[PDB]
Amino acid sequence: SRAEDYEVLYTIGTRCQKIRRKSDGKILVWKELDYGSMTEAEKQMLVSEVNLLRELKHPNIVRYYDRIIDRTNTTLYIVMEYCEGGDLASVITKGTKERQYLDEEFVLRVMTQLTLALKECHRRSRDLKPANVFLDGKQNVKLGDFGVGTPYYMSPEQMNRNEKSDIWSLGCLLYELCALMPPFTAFSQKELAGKIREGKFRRIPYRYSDELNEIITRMLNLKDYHRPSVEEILENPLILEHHHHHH
Ligand SMILES: CCc1ccsc1-c1cnc(N)c([C@H]2CC[C@H](C(=O)O)CC2)n1
Ligand SMILES: [Cl-]
Ligand SMILES: [Cl-]
Repeated sequence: SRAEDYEVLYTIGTRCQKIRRKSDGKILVWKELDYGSMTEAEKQMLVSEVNLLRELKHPNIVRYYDRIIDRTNTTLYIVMEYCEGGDLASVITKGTKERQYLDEEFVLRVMTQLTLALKECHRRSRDLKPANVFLDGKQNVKLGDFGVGTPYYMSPEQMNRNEKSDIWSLGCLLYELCALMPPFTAFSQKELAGKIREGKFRRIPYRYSDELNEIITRMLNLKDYHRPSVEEILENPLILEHHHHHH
């Protein structure tokens, strides 16, 4: 459609902005992309890429609504859902500061809702990292598209040379949610690789049940074939109706 149909309220991060649709005042978000300096090839990839985004409809995946071309300032806007809770990275960062651990109930919601997101991605065949996981205003958890640093979540196989690879990464993410730090830490990737191949890490804090520790521990198995599948994860007695998405 057209940018004039929306009013920017303010910038979230750098560009992403919270916006209001004029027709009904609905609160949304858009992402600004300046293609002015792109080749025709880069733009064709962009077109198809954006095309695959409109296809994905799922409660646990950030919903995209529209693409908007402003050829005058060579900007493409991708209009999406507003997730008022922000991203999971900030939640973990915050926890670290106030030295306050997250509730097991929140960890179970994230496990449940991200596992369902993964199942969808696999079916239709995204980076499983805290910075790419978003919270809305009704306790729902949503996977985003994006989709120098140390690769904390790289799996043993995807580090030598797989859907069980996603399970490892989810393990790393839930582990980091609980402990406020990743299972494996190191100053260089080589040292990191060293620690991963060993497959050893601390138990998540004792405030968390043995059942939660067990499942996260399984996801962190060195053998992908010992890691639980999406199906096996959701059969876990920990996971209850209220841990799923609600409108
Ligand atoms: C409180 C708003 C906030 C703070 C940190 S992130 C964030 C927010 C809120 N709603 C959103 N829809 C999003 C995005 C960012 C861009 C993203 C992507 O790269 O595709 C989708 C989710 N962030
Ligand atoms: Cl602490
Ligand atoms: Cl501990």
